[PDB]
Amino acid sequence: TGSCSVSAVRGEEWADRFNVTYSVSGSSSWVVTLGLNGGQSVQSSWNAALTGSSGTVTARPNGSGNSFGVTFYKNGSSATPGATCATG
Repeated sequence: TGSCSVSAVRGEEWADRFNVTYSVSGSSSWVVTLGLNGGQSVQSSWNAALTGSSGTVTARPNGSGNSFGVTFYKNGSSATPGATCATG
């Protein structure tokens, strides 16, 4: 019983790539696992550090930001990724 608190909402997108915004309540304990759709990749991010660039990208603590933005390449990907934060 100690999962992280976060939610994935559509974020700022553009055309060939889109950026989603994830809000968090803890942050200091970043350990979410991003589950892309085996195709997109993190092109950039801010308000937090990421670990990986295709498959499982976990967030990391680097200051004090619970909300971080992440870009995702489409190149044929129309599904939005989501941040995981549960124990199971």
